[PDB]
Amino acid sequence: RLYVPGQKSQLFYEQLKDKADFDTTSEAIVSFEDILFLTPRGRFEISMYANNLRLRGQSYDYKIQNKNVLRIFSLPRLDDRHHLVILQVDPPLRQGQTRYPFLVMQFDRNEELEVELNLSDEEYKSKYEGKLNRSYGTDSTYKILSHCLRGLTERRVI
DNA sequence: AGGCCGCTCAATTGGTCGTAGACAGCTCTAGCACCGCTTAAACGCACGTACGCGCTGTCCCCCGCGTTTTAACCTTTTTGG
Repeated sequence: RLYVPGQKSQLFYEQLKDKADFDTTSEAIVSFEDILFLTPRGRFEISMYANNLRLRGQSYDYKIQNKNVLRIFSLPRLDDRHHLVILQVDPPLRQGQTRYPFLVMQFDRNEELEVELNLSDEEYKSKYEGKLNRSYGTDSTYKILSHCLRGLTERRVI
């Protein structure tokens, strides 16, 4: 871990990415924008891939491997206005010195989202048939997210 | 001693008066009620350190438990032929 002061670390990261020749033209299977987390609290974009989950935030990007997701909880809040989706991750996520073994996402129950998966028809049939839907209709965001997480991590939703 | 009459003073009976307060009716203030707009305050959160607390150490003055100090009682024997 490097600390690069000044307004400079983002340009250094871009230049390191170009020179290290990291895998390019990455095709997220599905993205979810503006998800309000509670632990830690932040508006993260969730991009899902075949082997890994990415959390993009204003100050912190996290890459979680699908194997490191131990458990998925889908729990209604007692306010009857919100729904919690909770990920247990091992090893626990780090933000400086603090660790987050649980990621707590908070959805509105009335929030509906329509999402098409970015998959070829051959790859869908061979790998994801009966695990994921090709298109999700206008259903509650937390249900679509919980099903996508179940299909990609092969973990049971509690 | 024991029981009964007289009395005295304080609670209660009897009767008398004046007003305090109940009742009604009226006014109108202010208390509730809502609505819109502003923004400082609250809040959620992150981060770090200082302070509260558990642990170690030292001292007091009680004590258990022991080794040691010193005294008194018992025992044994007093040449050979």
